[PDB]
Amino acid sequence: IIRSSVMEAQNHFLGTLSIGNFSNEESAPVRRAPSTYGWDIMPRLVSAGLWRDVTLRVENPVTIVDANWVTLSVNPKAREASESLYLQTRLPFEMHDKVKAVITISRDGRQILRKEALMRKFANLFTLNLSGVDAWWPRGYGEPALYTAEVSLVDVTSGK
Amino acid sequence: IIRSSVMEAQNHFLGTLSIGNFSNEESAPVRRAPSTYGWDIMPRLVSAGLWRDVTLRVENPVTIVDANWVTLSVNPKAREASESLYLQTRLPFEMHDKVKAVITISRDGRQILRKEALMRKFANLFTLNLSGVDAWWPRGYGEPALYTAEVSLVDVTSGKIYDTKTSKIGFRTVKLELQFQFIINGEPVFAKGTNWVPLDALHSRDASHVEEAVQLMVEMNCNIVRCWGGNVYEDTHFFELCDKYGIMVWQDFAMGGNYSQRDNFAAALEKEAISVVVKLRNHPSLILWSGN
Amino acid sequence: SEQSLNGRWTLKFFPQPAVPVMTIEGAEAANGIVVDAVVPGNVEIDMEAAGLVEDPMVGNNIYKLRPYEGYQWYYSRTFAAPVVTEGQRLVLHFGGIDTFAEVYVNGIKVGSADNMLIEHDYDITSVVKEGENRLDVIIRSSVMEAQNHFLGTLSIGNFSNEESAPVRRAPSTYGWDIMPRLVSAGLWRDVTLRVENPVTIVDANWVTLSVNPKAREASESLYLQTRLPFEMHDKVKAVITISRDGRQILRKEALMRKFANLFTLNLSGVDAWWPRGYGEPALYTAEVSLVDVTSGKIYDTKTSKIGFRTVKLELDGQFQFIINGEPVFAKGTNWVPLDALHSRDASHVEEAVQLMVEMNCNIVRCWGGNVYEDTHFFELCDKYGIMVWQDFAMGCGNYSQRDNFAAALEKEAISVVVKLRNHPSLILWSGNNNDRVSRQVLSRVIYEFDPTRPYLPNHLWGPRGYYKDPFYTENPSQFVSEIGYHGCPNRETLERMFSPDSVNPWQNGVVGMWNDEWQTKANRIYDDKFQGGRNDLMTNQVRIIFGEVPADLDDFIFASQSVQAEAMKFFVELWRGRRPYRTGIIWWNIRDGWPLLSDAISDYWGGKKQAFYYMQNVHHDVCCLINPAANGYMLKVDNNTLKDFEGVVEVKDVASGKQVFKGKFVSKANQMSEIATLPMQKGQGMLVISYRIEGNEYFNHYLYGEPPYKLDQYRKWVKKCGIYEL
Repeated sequence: IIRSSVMEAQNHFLGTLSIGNFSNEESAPVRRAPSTYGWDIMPRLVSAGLWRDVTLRVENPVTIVDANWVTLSVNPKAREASESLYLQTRLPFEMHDKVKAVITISRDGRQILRKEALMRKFANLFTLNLSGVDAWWPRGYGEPALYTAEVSLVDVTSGK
Repeated sequence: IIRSSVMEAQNHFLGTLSIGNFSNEESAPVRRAPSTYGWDIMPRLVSAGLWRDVTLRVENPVTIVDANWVTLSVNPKAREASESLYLQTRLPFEMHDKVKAVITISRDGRQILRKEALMRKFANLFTLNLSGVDAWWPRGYGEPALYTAEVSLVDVTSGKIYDTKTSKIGFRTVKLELQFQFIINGEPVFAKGTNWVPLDALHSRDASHVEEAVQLMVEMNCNIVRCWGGNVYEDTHFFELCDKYGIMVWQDFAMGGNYSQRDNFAAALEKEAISVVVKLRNHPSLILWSGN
Repeated sequence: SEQSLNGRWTLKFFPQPAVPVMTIEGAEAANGIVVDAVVPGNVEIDMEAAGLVEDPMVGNNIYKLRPYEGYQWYYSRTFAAPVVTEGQRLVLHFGGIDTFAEVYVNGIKVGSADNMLIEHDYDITSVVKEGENRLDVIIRSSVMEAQNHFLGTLSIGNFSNEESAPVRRAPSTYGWDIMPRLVSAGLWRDVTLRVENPVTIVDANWVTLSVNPKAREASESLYLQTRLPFEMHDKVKAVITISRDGRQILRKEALMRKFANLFTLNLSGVDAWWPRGYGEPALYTAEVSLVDVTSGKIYDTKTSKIGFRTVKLELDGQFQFIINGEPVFAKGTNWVPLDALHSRDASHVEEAVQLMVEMNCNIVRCWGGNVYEDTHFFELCDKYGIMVWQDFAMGCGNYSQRDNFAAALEKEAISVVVKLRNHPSLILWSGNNNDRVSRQVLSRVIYEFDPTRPYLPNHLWGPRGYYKDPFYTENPSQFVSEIGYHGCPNRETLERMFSPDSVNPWQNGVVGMWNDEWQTKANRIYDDKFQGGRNDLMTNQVRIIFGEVPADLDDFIFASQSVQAEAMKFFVELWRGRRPYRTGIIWWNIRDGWPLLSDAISDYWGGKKQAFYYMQNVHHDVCCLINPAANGYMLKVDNNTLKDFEGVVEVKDVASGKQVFKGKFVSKANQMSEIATLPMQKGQGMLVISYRIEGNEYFNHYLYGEPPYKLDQYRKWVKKCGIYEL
């Protein structure tokens, strides 16, 4: 059950600086795209609705909450790089020491690197020192080299 | 049902810097005038009660929430000035595009400017470029020129007036040059005036002292007054008289003298500071806020 | 009246289900095991007494406690509700709940605890009843509580565990290189019942405004906050008494007109508090009472021992402490956990402080990886004149910038600061650049609740190579706060903490390879098998000084403890010898908190390594020592007092017996004085330093030459020097 976005603005008292800008005063207290209220390059079409996918997801008690990949360093000449993985998971205590993280860097099915490590705590940092990997470049300055990075939480006994 | 102000202070644990000052420790965690607990120029009389008016108000669905008048620029020689109106209203969506804002700047019945605009959103900035208007000065440097500013919300079909807000504003600019100096309308002014203290330990009688007490400053030829932070905030009539008589107002917040750095006191003070600023930011006599 | 709820309780424990148990009903309905428990205590102590776990101090038994990190703990007991008069208050005081618990009194929840490091007081006046009452505490898994939070990138990958970052517990309990992983749980400090009067003292905050030692005067401020019913206003008086041994110094009476008051007390005939060496640790009993003006009935009384001193952190680790106007040279140790099961900390405090008194430390840094020590620790430091540098409880990592963590840290900081701000020994708070925690939350608490002490928003470990390398000898830090060197513990400790087949360290008899139990005692946090690592510091530092690692265990202990003793003594002589530029050295550390292999100089069971005795001889108020010079050496005497002294010094070569120097010296107060240049000796050997001051003999030494030395020759030089045992 969706309400009127425009009428929501009147639940707030605006400060002086929020009045008189090219952005609409209706947009100041709400978290919506400002151009929806009208702009010199967009029509006023406030609209409403479920504008992106709606899904149902089934998760296990052991699940990956977030996989954060970070480049510490890159050496394009040596075709090397150091990539960190900041991994956060949900992990029932009975699953501590009984689950492992399986980390794979690959390129078109060819495995570049595989690292496995036992999950002894819910959050971990894994640093990967990679060889034979090309750097990512914007157009003109080189090739936009990409690599498939995969992480899985695998039971050490059943392989689940 | 009012309870004891003194006993309320024992619901707070005080920091060291709030213990041992001139203002009472009972004053540190409560939003009251510190002078009610006693000072060297005021007795100890905490008191209680409904010390200002109690009214019942009926508002239409279309009503003016706030009319904020701001002097953008002023040209005393050419008798010109740019004034801004930051208008916020309650506006049912059915009344969108069906109400207009009517703005009238007048003086002694003589219309200076009239502007109409269709209300398409609840909040708007209107800019007025006025001609044939004089600037507002403190005493000595010019006349305390005032103009009536009126804003009304009118049904575009029936002409029904849903709300009207009226006040007297002054066209003036104020700057502080920083051990400082005030700059009114681009001219450095010399300040000479008194510190305003509580008009009465029983503050419900303050409103009856205002007229005669401001006259004292008029006969004195004060051009500035500093409202002391140990006192309450004065009501609207005090600032209206300071507008009429060209007396600049230095407004302290109601501090006394160090206070809590924690979240609860900061939320109570922000609530008060927003209420007082919105109430008084349209008076040309007001020139400076101070943390005190 | 205070009534102790300590003693025998009932403890039921069980694995924590996916939905944590939080109600009395859920606790009694769960499948678990019931055993008797002792309060204060730790759940592993009760379990070991019940024969359910094995001694975690021995072998690899620490790893067997791992499953209990996912358990819940249900404490239970009954008490007799005290008599309460109209207006009085009944308070249930917890000195330490570890950690996330729901507290119930007579089926009514009275509080939700969530901080291991501070007290928790609950007003239970209206929920108690006549006859037997019921106290039930239901603790949850601390480790699992971490998964209720989403961590920022900075909180992942540090030496401190990711499980520690969102929770307010001692970081070292999750495992450290000097502490075992032993999360534990329980009521680890006192549980008491307190009756308060409607007229009571909330807080008594003693602040020293000024001190005049020569005139024996001081100005003390009393910031008093009280609860006072209004019909008690102008009818109660405060009775402020400052005394020493019964002899009174001040009696001031003031009529209580408001609930909070600042009383300024200008005192005469009072001596100032000083750290060790710089004077006496003069303390005075400060007593404040609320007394009825008519009946003389005393409603409350707060008594403590205060000290009159001023502290200023003078920046130029480029800083020096200014105590009572004099620049003091700090020498002391870092203070680490006293026990992995912190309910036994109170039983160790007195003997552990005695280690520092005999060492002659004038300062101690309470490491942020540990809990905050209780009041008795600071009372002893006040009594023995040991300055206390207190970290807030955060180890080696980065923390959340969000509101919920800031609120929990603020509440903790207000609690501990108000608790400790009246101890004269306390001299500094430390947060341990855009960080909200260390540059806003903690600094705002010190700003409002302790403007009298400096707040600090240096550490020489590094490669840990030869102790004479320029990493140490040319570090320009005037004040160092961490520096240490490995030393193998005494044989008697090795035989007590290792299995019989694991006392000898060498895996498969290969010198340099450690068996699995020694690896566990590294400490190793998780049971993960590997060779090398932290233990290799012992063999690497032995090989640098003596060429090779001895295979015989006794020879290895002596070689390792000799390298630690020479290195640590060298660091202290290097900072004492380069005054006035060097302002202080806080070394690491004096005592283990668990039977382990470490860089401490005395183990958990009180076994002092050779470093303790070497250090003791370079920690005197006035110490003669030798520092290397351009060509040759330099005999110096360092004075860490405000008094001049005179003496005679003699330096001889131990092997040949030749005299190198003999003469008289004056040691001017609070400075380093150069006595004489000493000519370059040939080859390797040891010089003995003998000096006499006020009819008392003192001994030091200097090892000359360059490594590697021969172990048996160095052992001959020590025995012929006659100072230390072997």
